[PDB]
Amino acid sequence: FACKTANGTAIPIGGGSANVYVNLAPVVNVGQNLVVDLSTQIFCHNDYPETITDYVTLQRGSAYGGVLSNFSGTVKYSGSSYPFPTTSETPRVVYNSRTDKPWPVALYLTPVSSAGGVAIKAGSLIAVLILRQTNNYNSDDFQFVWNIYANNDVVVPT
Ligand SMILES: Cc1nc(-c2cnccn2)sc1C(=O)c1cnc(N[C@H]2O[C@H](CO)[C@@H](O)[C@H](O)[C@@H]2O)s1
Ligand code: NI
Repeated sequence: FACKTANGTAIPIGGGSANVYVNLAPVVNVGQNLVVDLSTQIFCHNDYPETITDYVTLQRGSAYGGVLSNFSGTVKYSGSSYPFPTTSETPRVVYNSRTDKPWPVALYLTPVSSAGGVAIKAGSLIAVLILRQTNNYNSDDFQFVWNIYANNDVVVPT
């Protein structure tokens, strides 16, 4: 079991960390959503499904810099939403195949009314999300730590 970003950053078997750079809508209005759909950028696969079945949770998610201070919101993980920053490990997702399969985590962030100026600086860390992979076969428990960075800039217009 390993994972890769869209543009080819790779976290190997056993876990590790990676940076993932994402494009954001340039304007979000107070009352509207800024979506971060990592399921278009983070992909995983079972490396021997013949015998093994891999289980994947979002162990933990945390907000940094801009999103940490001008935004509230949730994280949708497999059809269901949860508070973000996270308060609890999410349910398991089953990684079936040797075929690359999206990590289906997306953030929905709304700006607080005091969000004025540039809410998120470009090139800043906005989120860290810890992918935790166990299985049905041995005692393996590995964290795949993704550091989410912003490409462009987002402003919230007064
Ligand atoms: C499980 C297994 N049986 C093999 C076999 C069976 N019969 C005759 C010859 N050989 S080879 C064989 C194997 O190749 C393995 C392939 N990956 C293995 N472990 C890694 O991948 C698993 C599946 O994604 C993860 O759940 C685990 O955490 C770790 O990352 S063991
Ligand atoms: Ni592989």
